[PDB]
Amino acid sequence: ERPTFYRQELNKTIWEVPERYQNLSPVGSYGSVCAAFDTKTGLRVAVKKLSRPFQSIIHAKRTYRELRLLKHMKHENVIGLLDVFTPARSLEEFNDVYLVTHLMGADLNNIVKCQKLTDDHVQFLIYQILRGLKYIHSADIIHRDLKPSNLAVNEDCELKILDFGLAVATRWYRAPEIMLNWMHYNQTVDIWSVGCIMAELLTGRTLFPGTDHIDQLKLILRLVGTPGAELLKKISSESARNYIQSLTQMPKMNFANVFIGANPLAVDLLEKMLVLDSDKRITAAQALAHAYFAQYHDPDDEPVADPYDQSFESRDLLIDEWKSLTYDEVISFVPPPLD
Ligand SMILES: Nc1ccc2c(NC3CC3)nc(-c3ccccc3)nc2c1
Ligand SMILES: O=C1C[C@@H](c2ccc(O)cc2)Oc2cc(O)cc(O)c21
Repeated sequence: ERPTFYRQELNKTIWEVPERYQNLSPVGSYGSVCAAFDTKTGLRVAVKKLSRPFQSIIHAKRTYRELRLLKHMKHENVIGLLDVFTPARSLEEFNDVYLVTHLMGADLNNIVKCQKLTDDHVQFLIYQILRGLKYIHSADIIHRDLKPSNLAVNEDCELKILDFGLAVATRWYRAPEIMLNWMHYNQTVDIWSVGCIMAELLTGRTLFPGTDHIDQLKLILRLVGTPGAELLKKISSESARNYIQSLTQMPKMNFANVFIGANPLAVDLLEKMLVLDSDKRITAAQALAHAYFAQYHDPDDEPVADPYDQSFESRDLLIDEWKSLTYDEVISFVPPPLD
């Protein structure tokens, strides 16, 4: 049943992987990642060894979540699972988890930080992000942590959304309703991140380089304008309401003055993505229909996900229960077909 494993000390940490995976070679660091050759498919792959996956209730739930998410993602613009394995023979000695995914050249950070991109490159890159977001959103998953280092791009300019990238602060791409600590935000927090990402591709500069959460807000409202009465009446917290309307009434900027000389269609999408009011923000699906993607948009080739059960998220279990649920998911893994 079980293939032949082999051991080695790879820098900081030890690895025991099946003989199928050769030429392990460190690439960085939640857990650490190696590059490898997969003799079975001929692919270069990344093997990820989780750091102490079952050391607390938090880790154990996180390990389980991650594994369920990856097993479920089957889509061109979303990282998926090639293989998952443990060197453990039984539940009793189950203590280490390894995940295998496609290896990609660089992240989006690595392309913008060194250059600009032309308008046709942003189109295709953002198009692919919105296409993967459409699929993730359709399973009632929200990403929450979209930023350049979470977008992997190969030398063909093909893009995949990663669940956790390699270690530019997270807050620079966070929606204002999450800065303010709103408990009830929706899927379009992710649209907000995309708007920030696109903006950064188009101009080469972080749109909102806040030093902290207050600075961040200050920088956001300075482009988008302080909230009107229609938004203000939907804010449940007295203090947030006070902070907001305690501030100087900044007017909304014309985006065409901030993004001078960019495609006027790109400026239009951005207007629709960077709305302070979350209820009005364009969705991923709608954004795919926007004129700016005219040369790529195909409604018969932008699929949605199967139903994803996340009832587990509300459960409070013992470390050994999460551990055993995670073992079941390893055991039942069906490899995706070659081709
Ligand atoms: N329908 C909505 C739309 C936007 C909202 C928003 N956005 C903040 C301007 C960024 N913030 C909040 C909120 C409520 C209580 C505490 C902290 C934040 N609610 C919103 C409800
Ligand atoms: O190729 C990958 C896969 C990714 C990853 C591997 C395993 C996993 O479970 C989640 C993500 O690590 C990366 C990190 C990067 O900066 C750039 C990359 O191209 C990659």
